[PDB]
Amino acid sequence: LGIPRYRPDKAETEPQVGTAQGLAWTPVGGTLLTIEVAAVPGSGKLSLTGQLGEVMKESAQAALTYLRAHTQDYGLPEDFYNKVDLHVHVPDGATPKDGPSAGITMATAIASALSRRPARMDIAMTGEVSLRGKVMPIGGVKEKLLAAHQAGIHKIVLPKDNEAQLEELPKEVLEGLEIKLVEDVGEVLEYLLLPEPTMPPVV
Amino acid sequence: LGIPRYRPDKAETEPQVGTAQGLAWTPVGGTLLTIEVAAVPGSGKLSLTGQLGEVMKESAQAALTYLRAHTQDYGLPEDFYNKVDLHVHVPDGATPKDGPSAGITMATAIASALSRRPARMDIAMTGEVSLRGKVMPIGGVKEKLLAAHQAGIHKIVLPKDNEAQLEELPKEVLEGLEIKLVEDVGEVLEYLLLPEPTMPPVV
Ligand SMILES: *[B]([O])([O])[C]([C]C1=[C][C]=[C][C]=[C]1)[N]C(=O)[C]([C]C1=[C][C]=[C][C]=[C]1)[N]C(=O)C1=[C]N=[C][C]=N1
Ligand SMILES: *[B]([O])([O])[C]([C]C1=[C][C]=[C][C]=[C]1)[N]C(=O)[C]([C]C1=[C][C]=[C][C]=[C]1)[N]C(=O)C1=[C]N=[C][C]=N1
Repeated sequence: LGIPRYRPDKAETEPQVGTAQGLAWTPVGGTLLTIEVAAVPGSGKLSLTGQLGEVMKESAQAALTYLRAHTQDYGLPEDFYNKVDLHVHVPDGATPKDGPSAGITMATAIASALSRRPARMDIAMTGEVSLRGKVMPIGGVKEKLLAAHQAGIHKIVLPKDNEAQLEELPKEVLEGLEIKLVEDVGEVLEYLLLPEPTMPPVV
Repeated sequence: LGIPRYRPDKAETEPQVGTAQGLAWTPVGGTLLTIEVAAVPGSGKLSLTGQLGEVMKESAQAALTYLRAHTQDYGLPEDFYNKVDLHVHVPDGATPKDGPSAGITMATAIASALSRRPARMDIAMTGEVSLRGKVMPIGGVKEKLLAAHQAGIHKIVLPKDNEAQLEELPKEVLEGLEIKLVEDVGEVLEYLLLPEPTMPPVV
């Protein structure tokens, strides 16, 4: 056949600070999308790069407002709204992405970047977040969970209103996975972030 | 035949502050391109001229956010987000350019311009950058390495994941070149930037 012309996507292992593992629906199956966030000193801004649509940008702003409202439940700095520039980048560039099922993935990445606590990278997430912190049901559960099982991820966070859709999965992938059902984003942040900080916090 | 129609590409020799050599792909063939960055006193702005597309404009901001995050690894001034203005120019002005494959070139040019250390100009380079330093593979490798050989450049910097496309090259070209394979951009910045700045610092 010749030179191998595709690279199979594969799970990461160690916990990263500022990074979270999301799941995406494409018309040729599901894929793993990785969301990464940096928090540098600045004046309070929000760059959103990676060819993102408008629904995804609005979901990132909703996640940031939820974290601005609860700045001492998670150990965030006291005034990051005024001293810290945030940059959300979803690689790769030159591939357009859209949709809101990425709300809790961006919430996890942003809260990991602001308070220097790593995020576990062997748990794939999906779900839509609101401004009170409610996790709302999403679409395309079957393809996303299939492609997460193909790539060696064995733990999922998923909205609680999607357990009706866990009957159309194949039995082989449903025995492989450990589904956690949530209905509130504080459970997600308590389960994903490692308890102890590593980096120096950005002033 | 008369007056020559097409001026050929030429490689520079001397190290220069603020420039870096990049490769590009056209459907006719490869091309050399040069990135230029100026860092003058100002208030923190980012002009991007030369008919750049959106993906290339986002590559520039991802590279700059990376460098704002690691500001004492490379001897950058500790507050350049407030005090300098950057301007990235890609000659020539009339031809539209697009795509994210030139992130490693822009990161080298920006770090050279900010840290006052000249970058080596006998090394062509290419590669997509992400927000935490990981290089991402690119496409169209043989046209670019072919065009860099017949312009007189015998050192390439290439992503690690593009090692598999090096068997498309002819044998004499591959014996001519000296490929260096990278994963992080710290490796690229150590290989390209000379020590010991040769300009007074912008402050
Ligand atoms: B979610 O709404 O089901 C999800 C949003 C998402 C995924 C990953 C990263 C950021 C956001 N949507 C998708 O999977 C979308 C397609 C879509 C969007 C809205 C409604 C229905 C379907 N995925 C993409 O657009 C995509 C696909 N492949 C690569 C990159 N992006
Ligand atoms: B990269 O995306 O492959 C590369 C980035 C680049 C290189 C050199 C100078 C500026 C930018 N771009 C290209 O190779 C593109 C073609 C392309 C675009 C999108 C995806 C893949 C490839 N070509 C140009 O920008 C170009 C080439 N020659 C003259 C003018 N522009």
